[PDB]
Amino acid sequence: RCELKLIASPGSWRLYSARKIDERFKSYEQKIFQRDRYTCQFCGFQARLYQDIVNLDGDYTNNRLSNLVTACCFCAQCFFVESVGVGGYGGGTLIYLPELTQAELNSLCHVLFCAITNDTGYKSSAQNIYRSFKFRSQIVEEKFGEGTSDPAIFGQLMIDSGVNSEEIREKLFKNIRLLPSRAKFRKQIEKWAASA
Amino acid sequence: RCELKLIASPGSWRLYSARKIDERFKSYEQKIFQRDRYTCQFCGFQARLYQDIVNLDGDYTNNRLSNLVTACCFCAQCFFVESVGVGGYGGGTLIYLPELTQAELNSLCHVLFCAITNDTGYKSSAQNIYRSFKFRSQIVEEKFGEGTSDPAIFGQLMIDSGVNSEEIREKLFKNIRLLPSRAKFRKQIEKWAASALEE
Ligand SMILES: [Zn+2]
Ligand SMILES: [Zn+2]
Repeated sequence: RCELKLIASPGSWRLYSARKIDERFKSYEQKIFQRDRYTCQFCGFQARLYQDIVNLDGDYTNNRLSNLVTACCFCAQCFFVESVGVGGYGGGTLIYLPELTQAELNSLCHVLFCAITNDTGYKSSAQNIYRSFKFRSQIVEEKFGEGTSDPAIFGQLMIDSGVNSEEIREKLFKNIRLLPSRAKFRKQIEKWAASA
Repeated sequence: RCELKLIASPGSWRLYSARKIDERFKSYEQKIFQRDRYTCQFCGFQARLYQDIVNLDGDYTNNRLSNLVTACCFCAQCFFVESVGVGGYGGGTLIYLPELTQAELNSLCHVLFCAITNDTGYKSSAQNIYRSFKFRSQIVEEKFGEGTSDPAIFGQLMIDSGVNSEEIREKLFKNIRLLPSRAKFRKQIEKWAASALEE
């Protein structure tokens, strides 16, 4: 699969949003789901519903097929951390978890949530993990500032303190992951349980 | 819940095993299961099959019901690290995990093996994450000598060194977790993944 990184681009979500509503694109997006078999190119989540498309280069003015790839809503919100929670888009909380990368985290969240709605006895051991990962939101606060566990604030943090190198910006924010909220995605989860 | 902690007791397994094969224990063995609702008191795993009963305080000359708690076999083998692999009991490999407790790693392994047994489209994700933890085994051997990722060797080594107290225990076991091997538990894993369907 491809690579995942927390990105806080300034005015890029405007283009990602304006493109998704632009009906010239609603024919391109039907191609992009099929060329990738409706599978997220980051964690592998495969579902016929509620899939998004993100640019790998970050520039949403270029639209060549080699750039647009499929991504679930858990991974799509990683390209716009500054907007996760703005006007209803996305939902989650930043946590400190070195043991898992971002892709392994999201693909694990799909298994947990699916094993929570489809209560199979494993709903117990699943909630005792999701809340356990949600507990790391305090550690992110004792390391960057009050309320910086909210992705809307942290997005403006890494935007204010401008760091251009994808190397220092990496070592600084190392071991910080975006844990997608179970509540803000209740509709996608339950509809994925049926469509199976 | 309670507090899960890796323990290298001197010979409590020879007592823990000798009790499990006793008829006087099997009588009220059901009461502890009925009390804790067939749920592990360390990682919250619920199942009506292949559950263990351990003593909290590590002493097996005390058997009051207020001490015997229900523990899944993942957490149960953490009270006998020196026996993991001895006599065919349990299985696993010690790894150096930074910020993740044992009770969280155990409950995490349940979810991964349920995605390996019932390959509903998450087997690659479940295997790749499990192999990410089975790699931290070398970090342990780089801090205690060769072959110390094996819990039967690492366990007996620290028994041969005089580790008797409790606060020394927490120091030498700090940020060390016992990752149960999926191969050594396939029988109980499939039994769980099958009897854990919807309705
Ligand atoms: Zn994804
Ligand atoms: Zn347990």
